[PDB]
Amino acid sequence: EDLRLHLLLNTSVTCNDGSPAGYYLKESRGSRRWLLFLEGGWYCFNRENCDSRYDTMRRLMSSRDWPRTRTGTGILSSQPEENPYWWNANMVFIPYCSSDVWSGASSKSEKNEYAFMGALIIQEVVRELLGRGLSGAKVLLLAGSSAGGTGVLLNVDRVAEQLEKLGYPAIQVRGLADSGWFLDNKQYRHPTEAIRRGIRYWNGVVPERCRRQFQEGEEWNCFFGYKVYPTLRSPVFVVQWLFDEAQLTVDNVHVQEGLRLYIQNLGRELRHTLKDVPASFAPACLSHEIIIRSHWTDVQVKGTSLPRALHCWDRSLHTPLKGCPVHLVDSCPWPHCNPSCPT
Ligand SMILES: O=c1[nH]nc2ccc(Sc3ccc(Cl)c(Cl)c3)nn12
Repeated sequence: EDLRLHLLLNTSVTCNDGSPAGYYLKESRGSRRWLLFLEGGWYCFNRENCDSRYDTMRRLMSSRDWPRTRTGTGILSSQPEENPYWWNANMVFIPYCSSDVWSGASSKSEKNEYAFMGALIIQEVVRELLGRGLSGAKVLLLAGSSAGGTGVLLNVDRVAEQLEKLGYPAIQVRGLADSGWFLDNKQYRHPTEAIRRGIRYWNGVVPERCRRQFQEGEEWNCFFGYKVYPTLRSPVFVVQWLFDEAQLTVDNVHVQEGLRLYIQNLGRELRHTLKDVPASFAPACLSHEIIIRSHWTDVQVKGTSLPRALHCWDRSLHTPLKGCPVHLVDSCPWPHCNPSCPT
């Protein structure tokens, strides 16, 4: 239980119910690497939907019951055996308590039952960390899984801009988006409406260049990785299972020819969206498993693990590298055609 909770000193930056947001921190003095990880957990998009989430998913909406510590696992582990990539980094876990895919900038008020402050939570965590050693960082890697992976795409450039404006131009801000790269595709049997409604409910914010492309009312487009990614300036590494379980759930896939063709086309479409993403890791697996898994080291694409690919990405950011690839997308067309897929 090695990351310690800090509730935000600015108590106006709040979780959904007005309780303070916060972050869990394990410092590694001497390391100039900082990993800020955004937790996932879907979202809620209206009063009634959020009320239900408050009853049975309250930790995603409130800090009142948070534990004082959390153990870092996977990419947040400090043990080299568990985390070959960044075991010596300063570790930050930012709990998801805003239910807004990290996009919100609205307070609880006379007219708002809930606060949706995800974008402000990230900014305030960054600001408070600067006084705790982040001012000396060389790399700030903003990582996240699921809704937190989409949150990386929505926020990485805003963090880069925030640090520049605060006077820290030497800190290199980068993103790692895990399991947050979705397709606005046709369902197999019959989400974009929910995001469209959520955005209005949350006063949700999207990256400026993407906003300017899609214009008013169409900001939901920027929640889809393949549309927002090309607009981003910060280096972003994309991790995405080709057959992500949450993608299949929203596609209402739970094998006959029609479903076989559907699943094969989904993998082909996902692979196509990653062709021009030079730092990516996309195994041909059906999984919801994420990079804070203790066994995240086990999967390989073309013989290269994700910790290796991330290390090669670090080297690339110091012309492709001999034996150290960064673009790793499976080409085989069916779940678990990669033998290293999670069981
Ligand atoms: O936290 C988890 N686990 N699985 C999922 C799936 C989607 C989401 S939020 C989201 C993100 C992007 C898009 Cl384009 C849309 Cl429509 C919704 N969060 N999430």
